[PDB]
Amino acid sequence: PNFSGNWKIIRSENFEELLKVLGVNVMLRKIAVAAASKYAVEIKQEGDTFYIKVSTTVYTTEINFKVGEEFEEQTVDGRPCKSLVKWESENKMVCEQKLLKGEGPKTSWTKELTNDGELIETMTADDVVCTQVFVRE
Ligand SMILES: *C/C=C(C)/C=C/C=C(C)/C=C/C1=C(C)CCCC1(C)C
Repeated sequence: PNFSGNWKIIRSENFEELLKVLGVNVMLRKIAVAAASKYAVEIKQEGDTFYIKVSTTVYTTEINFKVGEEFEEQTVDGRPCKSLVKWESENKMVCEQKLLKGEGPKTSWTKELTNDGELIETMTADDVVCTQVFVRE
């Protein structure tokens, strides 16, 4: 596969329900759903090394990892975590997270390249799954 590209969001489902699981109050959940409508992902893949830049209108973050080696990022609601990415198949990776301090719901994410040229990202908290679909810019 090659995940590299500038990806633009075309669909986003269940994001508000994910944030509710994470304890975000109602008004901020709605504002965040609106922000996710400008969600853009820039990926550069070199083998199993990934450089990913995730951004909205006012915020941008970089996530750099190599498949199979632990790294530190943050969960969706912003708590620091230790993460480990593995392949599930040729075109799908899955990341398990574990909080660096304290307790909280079990979180994870996936990225998948479909045969139709889409990028599907999922984010999970407990048993609520958010699905976001992107196309190349
Ligand atoms: C492989 C993809 C990864 C690691 C993406 C992570 C994305 C996020 C933590 C996104 C968070 C967002 C918010 C909390 C509010 C604004 C909209 C998002 C989706 C960018």
